Amino acid sequence: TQINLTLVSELADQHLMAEYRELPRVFGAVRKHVANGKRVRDFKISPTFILGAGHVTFFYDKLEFLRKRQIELIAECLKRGFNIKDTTVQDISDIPQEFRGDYIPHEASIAISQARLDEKIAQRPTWYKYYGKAIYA
Repeated sequence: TQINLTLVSELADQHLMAEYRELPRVFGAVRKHVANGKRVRDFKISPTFILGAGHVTFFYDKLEFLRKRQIELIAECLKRGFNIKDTTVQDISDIPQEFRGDYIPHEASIAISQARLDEKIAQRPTWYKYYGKAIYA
């Protein structure tokens, strides 16, 4: 799965939908972890936002930043007139306070995230739309 740091409102319709669908899976992985007896202390959580290998684990003690972003991904899907059937944030008050930390990206973290979206696009842009328009060349 992938988590972005960019303004959801600038997300290509396809990126908006995928994130929407994927972000929440982070909540379920942590529920699973906590049911096997794992705590934040048991994970290699990078000090800095990354893309490769420990990308998702990076958000394991940042579920509160994820929750607020979920809220934003739903609002942007309705705003565009997408028919999404899940319009409510996930209740994660059941997860121990330790994993529900916030987060605030540095413009340099964000830039990392923008370039990955940006190069996905340019791969084959006829495949991406913004509010169902092909503005990507």
